[PDB]
Amino acid sequence: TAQARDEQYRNFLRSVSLLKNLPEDKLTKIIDCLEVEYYDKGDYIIREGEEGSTFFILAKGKVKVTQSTEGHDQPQLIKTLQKGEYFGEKALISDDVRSANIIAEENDVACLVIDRETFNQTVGTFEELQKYLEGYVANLNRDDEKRHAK
Ligand SMILES: Nc1nc2c(ncn2[C@@H]2O[C@@H]3COP(=O)(O)O[C@H]3[C@H]2O)c(=O)[nH]1
Ligand SMILES: [Ca+2]
Ligand SMILES: [Ca+2]
Ligand code: NA
Repeated sequence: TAQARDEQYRNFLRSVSLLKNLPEDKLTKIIDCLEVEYYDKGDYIIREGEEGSTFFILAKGKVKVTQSTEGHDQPQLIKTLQKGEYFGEKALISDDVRSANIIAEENDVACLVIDRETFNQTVGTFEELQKYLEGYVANLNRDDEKRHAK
């Protein structure tokens, strides 16, 4: 049933520390509106420099983050992310183009995709969550500065 499917997504999303304290009604909005995208080894989920207005939660598999830096022809490997982590918030919070590539590291990667309106009405409205992601993005900014991102 729909209710059971919803309960399953609820359990997973509550396991994502970012969403652990979100009010039930906002979590429900995410559950109703999320979409799921699958990727295989090497597929670019996000490309650096592109417009983007969606937020991703990694529901299965691993992805790597690459980014163009000074003195390097090719994007450099910054980190990998795994199930339970997230990405894509920076373009929304900063009102910017995508600031790094996100690349599937293995087959059958699955991301929960949340569009801009849902993000703003859920994650952008719960003050505690917005303030947190802002600290997160500011930290990303400092990291970019350190490695001299192009
Ligand atoms: N700028 C930046 N983005 C990062 C870093 N590590 C992970 N990311 C993620 O990569 C994403 C690329 O798209 P975004 O919308 O710019 O949001 C970014 C972050 O979620 C980092 O060190 N710097
Ligand atoms: Ca699931
Ligand atoms: Ca920028
Ligand atoms: Na994360």
